This record gives sequence, C-alpha cells and structure tokens, in this order.
Amino acid sequence: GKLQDSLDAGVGNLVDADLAKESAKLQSLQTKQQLGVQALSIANQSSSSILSLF
Amino acid sequence: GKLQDSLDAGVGNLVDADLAKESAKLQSLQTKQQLGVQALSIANQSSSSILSLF
Repeated sequence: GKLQDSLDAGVGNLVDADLAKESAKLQSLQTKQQLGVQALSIANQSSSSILSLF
Repeated sequence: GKLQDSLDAGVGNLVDADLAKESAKLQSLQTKQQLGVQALSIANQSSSSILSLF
C-alpha cells in the first residue's frame, strides 16, 4: 500500500501542473492578447492615410 | 494438585494480558484516532485554496 502511494505521488510529480503560476499567466496572456488585437487594428489602418495626399 | 496449579499459573504468565496498561492505551488511542480524523479532514481541503486565485 505504501509503495502504491509512492508511485502515485511520483506520477503526480511527473505530469501534474502548478495552477498557481497558471493563474497569473492566464491574466497576463489575456492582457497581452487585448494589446495585440489593438496593435493589429492600428496596423490595418496604414493605407487609409494615403487618401489624404490626393 | 499443586503441580497442575503451577502449570495453569505458568500458562497465565505466558498468555494473559495486563489490562491495567490497556485501560490507559485505549483512551490514548481513542484521542489519537480523533486527532488523526481531524488532521486528515484538514488535509482534504488543500485544493479549495486554488479556486480563490481564479
């Protein structure tokens, strides 16, 4: 029984993720995605300024 | 008659338990069991703290 518990703990050490770090990574990536969307939206508009020259 | 009495006394010396110590160990182990149940119940709650971070 003790050996089976040790094997289960070892599997958990191998594959289980640390959700506390993921809680910060998620919010950081959401903010980064919003700024990326806004930057691409600003980038789309570059051609519109040429109309002013004619 | 005396020899049979001595044989019975020797058997009792070999196998009979000393209940005076058992009376103390019983209460000590009941307290130990209560604390073990409470400690395991505390340990079951480790996953609840993760929910607060999301």
